[PDB]
Amino acid sequence: MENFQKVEKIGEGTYGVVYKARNKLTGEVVALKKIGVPSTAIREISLLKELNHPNIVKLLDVIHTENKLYLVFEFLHQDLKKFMDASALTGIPLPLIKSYLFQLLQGLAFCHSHRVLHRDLKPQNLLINTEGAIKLADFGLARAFGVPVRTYTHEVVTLWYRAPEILLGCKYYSTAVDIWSLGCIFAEMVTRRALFPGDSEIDQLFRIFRTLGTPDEVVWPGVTSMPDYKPSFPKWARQDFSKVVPPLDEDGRSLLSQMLHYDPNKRISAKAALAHPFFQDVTKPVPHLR
Ligand SMILES: O=[N+]([O-])c1cccc(/N=C2/N=CCC(c3cccc(Cn4cncn4)c3)=N2)c1
Repeated sequence: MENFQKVEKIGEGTYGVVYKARNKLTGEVVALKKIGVPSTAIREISLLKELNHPNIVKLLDVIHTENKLYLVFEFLHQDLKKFMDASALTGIPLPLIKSYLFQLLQGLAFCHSHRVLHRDLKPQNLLINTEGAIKLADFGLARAFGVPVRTYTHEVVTLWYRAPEILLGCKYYSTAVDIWSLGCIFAEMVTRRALFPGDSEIDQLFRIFRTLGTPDEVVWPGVTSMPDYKPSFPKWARQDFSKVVPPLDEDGRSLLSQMLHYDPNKRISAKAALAHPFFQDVTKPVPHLR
């Protein structure tokens, strides 16, 4: 595209590559995502340009030229995964963790009220600035194309944040999947280890089952009728969160437990999450950004 100077490759997506670039007119610097895109795709993506929220990475333009689609986004200078690697040694303080989870819930509360889900939340698509904001990136991209097993660079698309209804074959899942992803990310920022690092689908499910208990009709009506449910699934006993996310306080474990309910129908909504006591004292710290 003529209108942009690519200034650097910043990343590789499932769908495409990201370059930092400069609007050759506005001189705005933007993140330029390179993915005749089969055209529900176009309609459903061009739509996101009005799904605007402070904790949503602004989608400034879509440009469809030849067999290429560029998505043009406000540039944020880094992602949650690098910031969390940048704080292995100490971890993100708790007050910043809370503020991020709060901001992310606001993002989701908004998308979800407009019936839009992300479906692929993960630290790599949460972008942070130096003013203590965090935003969700890559919406409607999973609806508009479905998520593949490799990326365009043949890289493995991670299952670590994927809700159990999706892993169980559910075709028609809901805004709850994103709450499950955000729960996994919340536990990961507190402990500095991913919570469920599956390396395949059945490994992902079994790491889930090992921590939260193999699900049954007690905890999740309808689950034994799911498409990839098997009676032969080993029966693991649930485990106490106090062990899973120390040192989260009671209010944060209580909220985590609700974002991780097996039954998407019981899993706390974003709206409800925003009201939980864990946020009574939430403040917006400044990240240490390097
Ligand atoms: O993960 N990054 O490429 C990355 C690193 C550092 C800064 C970055 N800045 C932005 N700013 C706005 C949007 C944006 C972005 C947009 C869509 C998807 C993603 C996630 N992704 C990462 N690689 C491919 N996609 C990031 N990145 C991105």
